[PDB]
Amino acid sequence: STAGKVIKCKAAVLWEEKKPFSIEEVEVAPPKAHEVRIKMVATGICRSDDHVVSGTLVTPLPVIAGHEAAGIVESIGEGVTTVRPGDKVIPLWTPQCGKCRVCKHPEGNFCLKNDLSMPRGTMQDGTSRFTCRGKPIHHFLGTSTFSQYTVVDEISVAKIDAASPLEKVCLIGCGFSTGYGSAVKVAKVTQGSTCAVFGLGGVGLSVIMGCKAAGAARIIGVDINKDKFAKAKEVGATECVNPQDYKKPIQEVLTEMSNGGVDFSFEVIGRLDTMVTALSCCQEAYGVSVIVGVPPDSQNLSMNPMLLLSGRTWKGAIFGGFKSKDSVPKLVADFMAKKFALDPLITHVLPFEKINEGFDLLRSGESIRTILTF
Amino acid sequence: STAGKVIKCKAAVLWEEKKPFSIEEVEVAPPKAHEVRIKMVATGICRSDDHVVSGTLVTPLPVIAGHEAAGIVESIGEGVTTVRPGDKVIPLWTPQCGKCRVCKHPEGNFCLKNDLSMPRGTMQDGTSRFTCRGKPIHHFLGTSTFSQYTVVDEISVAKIDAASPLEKVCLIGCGFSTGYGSAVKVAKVTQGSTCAVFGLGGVGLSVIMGCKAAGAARIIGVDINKDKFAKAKEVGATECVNPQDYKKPIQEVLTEMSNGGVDFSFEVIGRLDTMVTALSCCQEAYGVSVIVGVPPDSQNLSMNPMLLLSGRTWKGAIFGGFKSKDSVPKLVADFMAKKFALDPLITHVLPFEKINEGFDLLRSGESIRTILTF
Ligand SMILES: NC(=O)c1ccc[n+]([C@@H]2O[C@H](COP(=O)([O-])OP(=O)([O-])OC[C@H]3O[C@@H](n4cnc5c(N)[nH+]cnc54)[C@H](O)[C@@H]3O)[C@@H](O)[C@H]2O)c1
Ligand SMILES: NC(=O)c1ccc[n+]([C@@H]2O[C@H](COP(=O)([O-])OP(=O)([O-])OC[C@H]3O[C@@H](n4cnc5c(N)[nH+]cnc54)[C@H](O)[C@@H]3O)[C@@H](O)[C@H]2O)c1
Ligand SMILES: [Zn+2]
Ligand SMILES: [Zn+2]
Ligand SMILES: [Zn+2]
Ligand SMILES: [Zn+2]
Repeated sequence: STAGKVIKCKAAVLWEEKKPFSIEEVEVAPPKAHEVRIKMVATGICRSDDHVVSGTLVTPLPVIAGHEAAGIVESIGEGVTTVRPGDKVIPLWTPQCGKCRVCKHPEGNFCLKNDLSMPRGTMQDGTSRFTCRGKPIHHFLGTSTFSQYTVVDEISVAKIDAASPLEKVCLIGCGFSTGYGSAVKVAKVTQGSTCAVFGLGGVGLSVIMGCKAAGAARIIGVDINKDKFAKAKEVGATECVNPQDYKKPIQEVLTEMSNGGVDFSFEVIGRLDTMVTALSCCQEAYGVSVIVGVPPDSQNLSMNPMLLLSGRTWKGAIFGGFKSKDSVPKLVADFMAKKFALDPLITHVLPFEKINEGFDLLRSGESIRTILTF
Repeated sequence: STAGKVIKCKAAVLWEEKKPFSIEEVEVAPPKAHEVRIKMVATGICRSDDHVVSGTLVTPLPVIAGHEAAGIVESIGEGVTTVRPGDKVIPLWTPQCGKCRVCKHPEGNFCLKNDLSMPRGTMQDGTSRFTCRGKPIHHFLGTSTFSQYTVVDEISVAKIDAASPLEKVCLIGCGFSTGYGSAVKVAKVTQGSTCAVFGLGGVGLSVIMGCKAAGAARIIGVDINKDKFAKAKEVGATECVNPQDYKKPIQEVLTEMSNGGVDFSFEVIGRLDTMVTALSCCQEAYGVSVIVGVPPDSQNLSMNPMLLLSGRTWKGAIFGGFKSKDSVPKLVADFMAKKFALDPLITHVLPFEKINEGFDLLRSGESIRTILTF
C-alpha cells in the first residue's frame, strides 16, 4: 500500500527558468484533510507550461509544472467527498470552491482560490507536498501534473467517467475546454457569423471547433506558420491567412475580407500586438473580440478607446469561461457521446521521460498537442 | 412661404478652436432630395459640443455645432416620407439609414452613414447647406442644431409626439438617451447589482437613472467635484466618492467598497486614465465596464490585458446603443407617460443668444444641462 505514506516517484522538476526539465526522483507527501493524491496517466504539453520555462508566466521556482492532465486517485485525505481511490480524475488548474462570490455568480468561473493571479506555488494551506534533493518544490496552479503522483486540493479535482480514455480526455483539462468554451460560452458565436481565430495551436483549433459547432458560416484562421493551415481547415476553418504574405496590416485584410469587420475574433497566441489587431478586425459597432492568449508578464498594450466607443465588446477568459468542477465531467461525458473530437489536436504521443523532446516539438512549430504517458 | 427659398437666420458659428461662438447671420439652403429643414425650438449644451471648441473632438472648422435638440419641420425635400412640415422632430446625430449592415444587425446602432468616426462636416452628399459671410460653413454630426434653422438628411431626423414639450425632450437627442441606454441596453445592469458611475454630469446622471430603473442595489457616483453629489443622490446614487479625498487610487477604494469589485462600471467623463480605472474597479471575473466618455483626439490608453483575461468585459457605445430613429420617438412617448424624468438634468435655461454664457456655466462646473431656447 502507498496510502498514508510518502511516495518516492519520478517527476519533471524545473529548477530555473529557460533550462530543460530535470526528470528525477521526488517525494510526494500523503494528502492532508480535503486533499487528493493522484497517480497520473497522461498529461498534455500546453504552451502555458512553456510560458513558465520562458518566464512569460511568472510562478515561484523551483516548480513541478503541468496542468493539462488526467489520472487515477491513489488516496484521499480526511473529509474528501467528491472522489474516491480508483476514480478517474482531471485536475482543475482553475479551482471551483463553490463558496466565493465568483463561484456563486451565474457567469463567473475564475474562482478566488486560484493560484494564477498572484501565484504562491503551494497547496491551499500555503505549504508544498513535494521535496526533491531535500528541497521543497513549488506546485503550479494547484495541479503539478508533470509527476507520476501529485496532490491537489479537493476543489482542484473533478471525477470523470470511469470508461474515459485518459490519453485523450486530458485535453479537457486545458486546451480543448479553453478554446471551445471561448467560442461557445464566452463569445457566444452565432449561427451564420464570421469569425477570425488568431493562432492555430491546440487552443486555437479548439476555438475553431467551437465556432463550427455554433454554426459560424466563415471561420478565418490566422497564423504566421502556414504549416498550421491544413489542420485548421480539417476542423472547420473556411479560409487561412498568413499576415507575412500581405503588405497591409492583417486587421485591414480581415476587415476587407469580411466586408467591414468580423462578428467574432479570438486572440489565441499571447502577444500584445495581436490582441489589438484582433480587437480592430471585429466590426466596429457590434463586433466581439475575446483574448485567450496569456500575455507576457507585466507588459501593457496601447490602444485607441474609439475602438470600443463605436460599440465593440472586448473580453477575455480563463478556461473557456467554464466553472471547472461542474463542467469538466460534462465535457468528458459529451466526448464519450461523440459530441466533439479530440484526436485532431493530438499530433504526438510520447512517454513522460521524453518531456523535453515534447517541449522541443512545440517550440519548433512541429506539434499541436504532445500527450505524455506515464 | 420659405419653402424652396434660402433662409437667412441667426446661428452660433465657431470660426476657431478655443474661442467663443459668434452669433451671426447665416444662409440656410433649402432641402435637397431626402433632406429636411427644421426650425429649431430648443437645444441643450452637451460636453461634446464643448469638445469641438477645445479640440478634444476634431471636426472640420468653421462649423455650426449642436446635436442635442428639438424643433419643428419647416419644409421637406423631394422624396421625404417620414416627416412633414409642422411635425415636431429630434435631429439624430447618429443616423439610422435602415439599410447598412449595422442598421440591420439586432444589436448594432452606429450606422455606417455617421459623421463621427471620420468627421467630414457635410451632409450625406458631401456638401454644406450653410453659408456665412459668403463662406461655406461645416455641419456637425449631420445635425448642426446651434442655428435657428438647420437642414438634415432624412436618416438623421425622427418625428416625435405632436404634444411633446420640446424644451424638455431635446435631452432625448443626446444626454438622457446616451446615459440611460448605456445602463439599460449596453451594460444590461441587473437587479441587486452594484454599479460605479464615473462622472456626474448630464450623461452620468442619466446612467444613474438607468441603473436605478434596472434595480441596482448600490450606485456609487464618482466625481472630483463634490458639488455634483447632491443631484446624483436625488436621481439614485446610494454613495458618492471624490477620488481627491483618498490616499489610494479610486479603483482600490471601489474594489474595497464593493467587497471585491463592482458588477458594472461606467466611464462618463472622457479621460484615458478613468477609462482604465473604471475597467479595473469592476470584478475581475464577471464585471462589465462601459466607456461612454469621448476620448481626446488620436490618443491611446495603456492597460494590462490581464484585466480582461480574468473575465472582465469592456465595451463602449454611441448614443446608449439605441437605434436612433426607432428609439427616439418611443423614448419621447415614455417620457410623456412619466416613465422617466428629464427635469433633474435641467439646471439652467437661457435664450440661444446667451449660448456663450451657457458654455461658461458648463466649464465652471456649475451646470448640468443648460437648455437654449430659440
Ligand atoms: N486563457 C486561458 O485559459 C488559456 C488556456 C490555455 C492556453 N492559453 C494561452 O493560449 C495561447 C495559445 O496556446 P496554445 O494553443 O497551447 O499555443 P501554441 O500551440 O503555441 O499556438 C500558438 C500559435 O500562434 C501562432 N503565432 C505565433 N505568433 C503569431 C503571430 N504574430 N500571428 C499569428 N499567429 C502567431 C503560432 O505559429 C502557433 O501556431 C498561449 O498564450 C497560452 O498560454 C490560455
Ligand atoms: N458615447 C456617447 O454617445 C456620448 C454621448 C454624450 C456625451 N458623451 C461624452 O460623455 C462625457 C460626459 O458628458 P457630459 O455628462 O455632458 O459632461 P460633463 O457635464 O462635463 O460631466 C463630466 C463630469 O466628469 C467629472 N470629472 C472630470 N474629471 C474627473 C475625474 N478625473 N474623475 C471623476 N470625475 C471627473 C466632472 O466634474 C463632471 O461632473 C463627455 O466626454 C461627452 O463627450 C458621449
Ligand atoms: Zn470559488
Ligand atoms: Zn493550459
Ligand atoms: Zn445604417
Ligand atoms: Zn452629446
